[PDB]
Amino acid sequence: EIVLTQSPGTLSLSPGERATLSCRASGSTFSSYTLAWYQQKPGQAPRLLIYIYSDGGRTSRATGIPDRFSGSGSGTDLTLTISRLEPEDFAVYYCNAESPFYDYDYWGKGTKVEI
Repeated sequence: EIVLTQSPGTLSLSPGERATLSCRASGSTFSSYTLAWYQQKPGQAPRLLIYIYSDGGRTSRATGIPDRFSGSGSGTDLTLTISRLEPEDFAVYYCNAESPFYDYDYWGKGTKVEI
């Protein structure tokens, strides 16, 4: 198994401020997975933001993303950084690791980012 730990648990910030979230992998971090940050605006489907290959080495942003989203780490530690909160960025943010073969898919517990 793998454990993901999102940190922080909540975030009470306000427009313009910076937000830095981080996902920690532990357990069998020496397999192949993809570590991804997803955003989930309420009432909407998750959205891939950034991701990185567990064993393969640079991060990528998804298609159609503003610059306010950045990723940094090796792939046992993704950090999503939204630099300057715009209004709609107040959402719930999740990370998962996923085997390319889908024999394992693990999700964090969530990081709520509100005002």
